[PDB]
Formats: sequence, structure tokens, C-alpha cells
Amino acid sequence: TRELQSLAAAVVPSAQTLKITDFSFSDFELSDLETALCTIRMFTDLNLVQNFQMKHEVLCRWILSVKKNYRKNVAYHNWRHAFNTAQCMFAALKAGKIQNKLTDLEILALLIAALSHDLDHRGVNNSIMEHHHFDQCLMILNSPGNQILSGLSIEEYKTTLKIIKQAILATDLALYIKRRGEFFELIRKNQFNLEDPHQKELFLAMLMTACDLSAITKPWPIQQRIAELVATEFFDQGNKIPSMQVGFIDAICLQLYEALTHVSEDCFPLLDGCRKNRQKWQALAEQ
Ligand SMILES: COc1ccc2c3c(c(Cc4ccc(Cl)cc4)[nH]c13)CCNC2=O
Ligand SMILES: [Mg+2]
Ligand SMILES: [Zn+2]
Repeated sequence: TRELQSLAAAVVPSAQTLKITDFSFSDFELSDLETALCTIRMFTDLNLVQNFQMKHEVLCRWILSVKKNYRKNVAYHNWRHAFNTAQCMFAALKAGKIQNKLTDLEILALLIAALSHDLDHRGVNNSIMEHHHFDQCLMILNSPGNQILSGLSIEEYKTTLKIIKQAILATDLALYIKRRGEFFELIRKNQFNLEDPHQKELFLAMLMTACDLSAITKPWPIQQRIAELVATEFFDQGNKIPSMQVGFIDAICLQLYEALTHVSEDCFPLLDGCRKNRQKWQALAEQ
């Protein structure tokens, strides 16, 4: 309540002053309260606040519920990873100019899903998990005081909930590797068409995974610090890394950021940043 009062009172600096439109954004210098402000600006500047009549103290309270239900004790899968996933969704919608290709309910759902998609993760060494993450998400969404979708009609609410759930489930990398063949497939034959409801849902999944993974695209000093959190979580349950990093980039990351660059050439900095990191890791791998 002490934290909610400060949060609700504060003025929310512009998207420019917060730097949330940059693919190279980083959160290391922000306090919990500042990521909260960044989050309101994301909602506000996607015009989700007015278009769905969100009340300020509810949105505020909803963000703090989401943040609280990530575990500070987990070195990487925590609020900051979720906050960063949402910042990249924001950036890809704005700077990557993907906003225009989607509808309001899709965008509302993507942002809620990005922020919620790992709720209550306890660490890799501790599609079962994603169903739990969605469960948390919905629970918080229904808590009185946090109900940021209350201004949506029942039909809007039902559509938005379905997309949210699909988007969070899509962050299972096993689901991503199962489905990306089809996605890459349609891009290489210039058959890709967002107006097909199946390809729309497919793209939304792939965009969720690209945001989820996007620490791998950051500028080298930021990305290397994220890598330390990953190594901490995976090893310490709390020489070999450069080749793992190259193996992960090749097996999981590069094609996705390549495909996404075809759907919108303004997402190229994610591909660019991924590429720079691969070469820098490769260099280290050769000792
Ligand atoms: C900047 O790098 C990374 C940024 C983000 C992620 C990841 C992963 C990896 C692979 C890995 C795992 C353990 C170790 Cl020890 C090394 C390498 N690297 C990542 C999987 C975890 N999901 C991620 O969001
Ligand atoms: Mg996850
Ligand atoms: Zn995640």
C-alpha cells in the first residue's frame, strides 16, 4: 500500500524520456518503481488506457500484483525478465512498426501476456509450467482492484482471454520448435498473410517467442550481464559458456529474428544485435 501510493501519485515520463522505444533498452539502473512507471507508459502509449477505460489505481495495482508474484530469489526468470519481454513487445510494436498489423485486442493481450508469461517461475532447476503461468495471470486479472479488463465487453473479454492464454502457452520453447517450421515455411514462399486466422495466431506466438528471447539481441555489455544471470540460474540453482551461447543462438534464435525481419524490416536491430553477439561469442569460443 505504501508502494501503491507512491506509484499512483507519480507523473509518468514520456516514452522518449524512459527510452522504452529502443530495442537496446536496458533495466539495470531502474528501481522496481521505475519499471512500474515504464509499464504504465507502455499501456498508455499503446492507448490501451483510454480504449478500454482502465482506471489509474487499478492499472497501478495490477502491475504491482504482477511484479510481486515474480520471485526475487530467481536469478533470471523474474519480474525483470518479464518487464524486459514487455519492453521488447512495446519496441517491436512501435519502432518495429508491428502495431498497425494487429488489432487492439491482440495488442492488449500481447502486452498483458508478455508481462504475465512467467508469473511465479521458481527457476529451471526447481507444457506444465506455462499453464501455471497463465493460471497466475488470470488469477491476478480477476482479483478485485486489479481488474484492468473490466471495461471490455463480455465478447471482447472472451476474445482477449483466449489470446492471452495462447500467447503465454506459446512461450514453451517446445511449442516454438514444433510450430516454427510452418512459419519459416510461409515466409520463404512469400505466402505469409496475417489475414488468415491461423497465420495470425501463428505470428502472435512467434512474436511472443522473439520478445521472450530478446536479451540475446542486446548490446554486448548488456547481453553479457544477462548471460551471467542465466548461467547463475541454470548452474548455481539460485569456459564452456561461449560455445553454449553460439549453440543457443544458431539452434533457437537467429532464424526467428530473420523471419521476423521479413514481416517487418524495422525489427532488423533484433537480428543485427543477435548477429553481433554471435560473432563476439564465437570469437571467445576460439579461446
Ligand atoms: C543472453 O543469453 C540468454 C538470454 C536469455 C535466455 C537464454 C538462454 C540461454 C542459453 C544458456 C543457458 C544456460 C547457460 Cl549456463 C548458458 C546458456 N541464453 C540466454 C535460455 C534461457 N531463456 C532466455 O531467455
Ligand atoms: Mg517461460
Ligand atoms: Zn520467459
